[PDB]
Amino acid sequence: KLKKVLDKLRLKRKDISEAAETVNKVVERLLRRMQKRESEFKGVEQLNTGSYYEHVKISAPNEFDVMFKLEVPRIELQEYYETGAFYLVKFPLSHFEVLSATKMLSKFRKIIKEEVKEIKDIDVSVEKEKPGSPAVTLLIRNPEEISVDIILALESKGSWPISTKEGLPIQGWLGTKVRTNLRREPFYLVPKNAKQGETWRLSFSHTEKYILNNHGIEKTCCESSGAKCCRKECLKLMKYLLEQLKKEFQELDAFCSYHVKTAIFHMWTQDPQDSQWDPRNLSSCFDKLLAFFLECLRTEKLDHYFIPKFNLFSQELIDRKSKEFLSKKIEYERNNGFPIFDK
Amino acid sequence: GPDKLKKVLDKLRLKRKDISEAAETVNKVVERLLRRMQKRESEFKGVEQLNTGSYYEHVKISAPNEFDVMFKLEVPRIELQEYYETGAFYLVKFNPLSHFLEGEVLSATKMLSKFRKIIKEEVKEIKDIDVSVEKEKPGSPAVTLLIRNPEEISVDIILALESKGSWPISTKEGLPIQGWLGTKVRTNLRREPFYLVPKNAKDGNSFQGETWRLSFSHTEKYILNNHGIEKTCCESSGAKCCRKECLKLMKYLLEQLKKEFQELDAFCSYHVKTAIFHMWTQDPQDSQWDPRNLSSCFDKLLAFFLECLRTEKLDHYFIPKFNLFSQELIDRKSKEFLSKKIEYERNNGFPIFDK
DNA sequence: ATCTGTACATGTACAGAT
DNA sequence: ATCTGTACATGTACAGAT
DNA sequence: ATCTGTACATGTACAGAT
DNA sequence: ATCTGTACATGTACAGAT
Ligand SMILES: Nc1nc2c(ncn2[C@H]2C[C@H](O)[C@@H](COP(=O)(O)OP(=O)(O)OP(=O)(O)O)O2)c(=O)[nH]1
Ligand SMILES: Nc1nc2c(ncn2[C@H]2C[C@H](O)[C@@H](COP(=O)(O)OP(=O)(O)OP(=O)(O)O)O2)c(=O)[nH]1
Ligand SMILES: Nc1ncnc2c1ncn2[C@@H]1O[C@H](COP(=O)(O)OP(=O)(O)OP(=O)(O)O)[C@@H](O)[C@H]1O
Ligand SMILES: Nc1ncnc2c1ncn2[C@@H]1O[C@H](COP(=O)(O)OP(=O)(O)OP(=O)(O)O)[C@@H](O)[C@H]1O
Ligand SMILES: [Mg+2]
Ligand SMILES: [Mg+2]
Ligand SMILES: [Zn+2]
Ligand SMILES: [Zn+2]
Repeated sequence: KLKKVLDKLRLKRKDISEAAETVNKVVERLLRRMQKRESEFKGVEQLNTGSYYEHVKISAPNEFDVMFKLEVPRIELQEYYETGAFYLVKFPLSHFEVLSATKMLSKFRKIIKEEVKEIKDIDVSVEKEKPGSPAVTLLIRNPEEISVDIILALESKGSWPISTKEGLPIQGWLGTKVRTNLRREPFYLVPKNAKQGETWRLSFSHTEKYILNNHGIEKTCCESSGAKCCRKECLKLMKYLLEQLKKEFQELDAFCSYHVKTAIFHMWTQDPQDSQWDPRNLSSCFDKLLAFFLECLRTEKLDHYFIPKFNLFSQELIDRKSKEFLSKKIEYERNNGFPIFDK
Repeated sequence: GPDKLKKVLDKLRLKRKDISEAAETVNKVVERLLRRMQKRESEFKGVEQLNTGSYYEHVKISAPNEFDVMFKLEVPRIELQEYYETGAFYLVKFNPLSHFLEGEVLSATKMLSKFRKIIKEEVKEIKDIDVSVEKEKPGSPAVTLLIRNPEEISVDIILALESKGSWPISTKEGLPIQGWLGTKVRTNLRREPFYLVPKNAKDGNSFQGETWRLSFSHTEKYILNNHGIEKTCCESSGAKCCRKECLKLMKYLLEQLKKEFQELDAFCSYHVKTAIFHMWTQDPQDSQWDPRNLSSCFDKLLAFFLECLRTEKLDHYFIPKFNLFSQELIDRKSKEFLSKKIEYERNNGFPIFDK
């Protein structure tokens, strides 16, 4: 049943091969252009992120997320009044004393659009800009559509901002050494605007990737000399439930896969033992993820996993009516054996 | 008994007062020696410090009176030639190391002799501290310092070559931690450098002064401090295990016996450290080292060790074909002697623990 | 004036002390 | 139970060099 | 600075076994 | 029906060379 759905969602080896080689041609050419032409982003480096590099992309390898990260030393940070995730940056990049996210992104966008016009072997265009968003999105066609988000990022090597001090609550699950080591990694700021044009937002995509590929309380979880768990499969199932619902209902435009990812990070913290995610218990595990997600809807509270005071389900971000609509749609699917999984 | 062994561990536990006093002096001497290696003409310029052994693994027992530190030198143009299929011993082939070269071959005893000479000269300029250099012992790398920081303290300075290439093929089937610490940990550990230290034997055999031996002290240190199958083992939000406690008790059994019986000169603490690495591989679950089962965990370690003695087989954990209990290293008479002494302690309530 | 090897500054796991 | 000294990893300042 | 070579993690695919 | 072993594929870390 759920097993059969996961067979449908599993990517095909041939499809993976053909998408990646086209994606990698385009990204390599873009990363070269940021370097060789003496742009203000010389030194930018590639960091692959998101579901495809975390091995939880479902259905088709048709959406790829790539970070172009740039070290900036002396990056004075001021919290955009009390939001937790949004900051103003202060002190080559002289043409952007506040580093305007909008101004930096636009020049980054301009460069990419120029380089895309010279690619003659791949059918690739730049998607119209979505306001406030941090991405430059590419639309590729090998006959099948593939989109690529190029995400500009500032990389800072100082200790993480104080609003994360209580985040990453992995101590009872991945442990204190893993937590201390992860917080010795840099933190990242991404030109996503708040509601304004100068604000950046923290990104922990690199930390989330590590967690996805090192998710057990036992070191051997899902390795060739350990036992499989069903953590990622539950994430896939929940991503699919939301993807299918978002296709149908325009009322759900405010929801995104990151809400499902955040909710399962909390569930993985609540239920740390690998035996609590036995493959034989896939249905129970999926159902308790559903119940926890519904509890977040009812209480209007889904805290950012790295930034606990930042409520992704606040009234300001998602209207109460949207959350009650999603609650009804999920409650219905749950009570009837998920008919939407058969479409 | 659960409570007998707990009281022994209390006797074994180091005191913070002693730790602080010993380490103040040790760090002063070591730093001064590391700095001297970095100046002017020194062939050892660039050498880096790596703290190793039981004190930095937190399994030193009774007193903080013996510290091990590696002075490691990266060497790039490195070709290795195995010494008679022994797995552990190598010739090194290829520059400040020119005066140690014997046409292509890097001489261990020539390099160690200069290293030792520089150290002895620097120790003579120390006025702060009562510290001298111990008479060289055959079979040992190590320049050993005897510090009389009132109480006696030994510091083994080990000269090491550092190579960043892939580990020598004699290790391909060693480090069998896949069912315990896992494949990602194993791959990450084998991406670290490997180390070569002087063999420095006086056997009179061919290549005597040009043979080196592999050292995995850094890997052992990581394993000691990341020893559980669960990542939270012995952490502040995890459960305590008794793995290190079993190591201390077995170390203590051997030290007490070795103090009394010169018949045991061939045995050393590395033998019990190797044995418990195998035991940790055999019983990988943290629940097989519950602190409530300290007695039986200690007993099963004794029994595994006794079987190694009687069958004359204790494979090096990193180099499986190298047998640390071969007849060529330890006489059958020495093994039967230790076996009876261990059997005796085991069956009469460990009276040697009360001495 | 700028560059850089050396060592201070900061943070916290481990484990003894109280 | 909390308090605390050592070891250690990484970031960053600057005297002396260039 | 840039780039290839190597090793093995993470995956999918499928036949034979269970 | 699931498990197991081999073959096939991409992603990622990092040594060494240029
Ligand atoms: N790697 C990475 N990609 C990000 C990050 N934030 C956003 N992205 C990428 C993938 C997202 O689907 C895409 C759009 O970002 P958002 O959905 O947060 O903002 P947008 O302005 O599109 O509107 P929305 O808030 O969803 O209504 O940009 C981040 O922190 N890291
Ligand atoms: N880092 C490191 N130090 C080592 C190694 N082998 C020996 N040492 C050092 C630290 C020890 O306290 C000291 C012991 O010297 P040896 O192991 O050469 O002793 P030997 O075999 O002569 O006699 P033994 O078996 O101990 O009775 O030398 C090694 O592989 N790595
Ligand atoms: N609202 C957000 N807040 C913070 N980080 C986000 C947000 N949306 C996305 N991200 C980060 O960017 C990554 C890529 O975003 P994207 O929307 O492509 O999701 P994903 O994880 O790749 O999953 P999928 O593409 O399969 O829906 C996320 O995995 C996450 O690290
Ligand atoms: N025979 C050996 N073969 C390989 N490595 C060895 C050998 N003897 C010692 N070593 C390495 O050198 C380190 C220091 O040796 P040493 O004899 O001081 O033991 P130790 O583990 O520090 O314990 P203790 O000093 O308390 O007896 C060991 O921990 C080990 O990594
Ligand atoms: Mg994505
Ligand atoms: Mg020692
Ligand atoms: Zn798993
Ligand atoms: Zn433990």
